Formats: sequence, C-alpha cells, structure tokens
Amino acid sequence: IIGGKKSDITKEPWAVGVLVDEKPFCGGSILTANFVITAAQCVDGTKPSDISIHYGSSYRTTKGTSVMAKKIYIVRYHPLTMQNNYAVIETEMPIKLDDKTTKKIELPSLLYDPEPDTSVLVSGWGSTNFKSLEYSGDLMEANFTVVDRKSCEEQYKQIEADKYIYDGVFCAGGEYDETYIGYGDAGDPAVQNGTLVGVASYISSMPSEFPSVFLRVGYYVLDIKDIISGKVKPQ
Ligand SMILES: [Zn+2]
Ligand SMILES: [Zn+2]
Ligand SMILES: [Zn+2]
Ligand SMILES: [Zn+2]
Ligand SMILES: [Zn+2]
Ligand SMILES: [Zn+2]
Ligand SMILES: [Zn+2]
Ligand SMILES: [Zn+2]
Repeated sequence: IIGGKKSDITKEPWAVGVLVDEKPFCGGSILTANFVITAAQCVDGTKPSDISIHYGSSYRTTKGTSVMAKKIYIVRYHPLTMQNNYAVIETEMPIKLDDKTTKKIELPSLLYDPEPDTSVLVSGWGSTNFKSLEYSGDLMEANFTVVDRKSCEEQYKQIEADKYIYDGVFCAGGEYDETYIGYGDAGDPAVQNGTLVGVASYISSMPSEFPSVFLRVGYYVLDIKDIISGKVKPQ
C-alpha cells in the first residue's frame, strides 16, 4: 500500500496472506473458518498444494499460522479485462478463529456499491512506493476515498484502459488521497461498515495518479455464497 501507515493484525483480524509457490504474493480475507477470498489473478491455474494461507500475524510470512489450500474456486476470470477478478480458497484444515488476531469478515448486501467520497479501509503487505516491487514485511493500512465509477472510467479512458472499469468493480484512492494499491496488494480486503465491500486488484500496466481498482463484492455475493454452499465446481 502506497501512502498508508503501519497497522496491526488486531486492527484487521480478517486479513490473511496468500503465499503462492514461485508466484507473486497476494492478500486475502477470512470469510469462514474454511474459506478465504482473494483476487483471481493471484491463483488462476495454480494447484492448491502450491498455495498457503498465512493468518493471525502482522508480518507477511512469519509469526502466525500457515495452512495449505485444498480447493480453489474461480468463476469466469477473464485475465484480458480482469473481469470477475476474485477467487475463493478452501483450506485443508480449519482456520483457528480467536476474536483477536483471526476473525471472519461479513459479506455485504446484494449489489452493494460504495458511494463516491466515502472511505474503505484497506490493509495488506504490498509495496509502499511505486518504484519498488518489494513487499512490505509489516501489515499496512489506509483509507481509500471512493471515486465515482463513471469519473474513474473517464480517467482510465485517457490511456485507453477503460476496459478494466465495469460494474463489478469500484474505484478508490488515486491522486486525491495519494493512496494506491502496491505490487503484492492484489486480494487485499476493502472494508466498509464491518463488511467486505471490495477485494483489491492490481493492474500491472497502470501507472500511479489513477484510482486503484477493487472487485465490488456486492456484485458477486450470490457467487460467493454458491461457492460456500458447495454449488460450484473447483478449478
Ligand atoms: Zn462472464
Ligand atoms: Zn464472461
Ligand atoms: Zn462503461
Ligand atoms: Zn460504467
Ligand atoms: Zn456500468
Ligand atoms: Zn501525485
Ligand atoms: Zn455472478
Ligand atoms: Zn457472475
């Protein structure tokens, strides 16, 4: 996270690390003791045994508990437009919730759409400046100001990138806050009123000065609940 500050896992006990064998780090969020949600770009086409979930720690890779993935659920991820950029990971063993450092985050109401000028709380271990691709050892947090979807699309259209902006995402941060999703921050939870309203995307082709992009969880709540009910085949 660029332009945030050092946090603590007790401030965002839903946040987890998603370690992917020989691939980029991502963040994630606890939905239930058995399910974690992250970005699709993190785990698309990756075997579950190559994926670890790191929970209950402020640190990126150490001092918590690690649990292997069992199944990966992807629902029509389109890497070209980054449409439907979410994945649900089922753990091999249950996550030990403790209402201190490890807690589930509630899903939002159907089609929830954060209002422009409101703020979402985002937390993760991605890069903390735009020159470095190195991850943060410490959990960082920031409030990202929500940018109107149309206005964000118009901005992205300037560099012909408007294809990344659609109803299934919302935009937050950017020049107004000087606050951005960094490399490694894909999958980071975005929280509003004690519910998970967004899941961070990372668009490698995008420079700074544009708002960051977040999966609109509301748009996909039926899909998330279908996955959790066992009504969706794993990858
Ligand atoms: Zn589709
Ligand atoms: Zn499609
Ligand atoms: Zn449009
Ligand atoms: Zn539109
Ligand atoms: Zn639209
Ligand atoms: Zn600037
Ligand atoms: Zn759907
Ligand atoms: Zn869908």
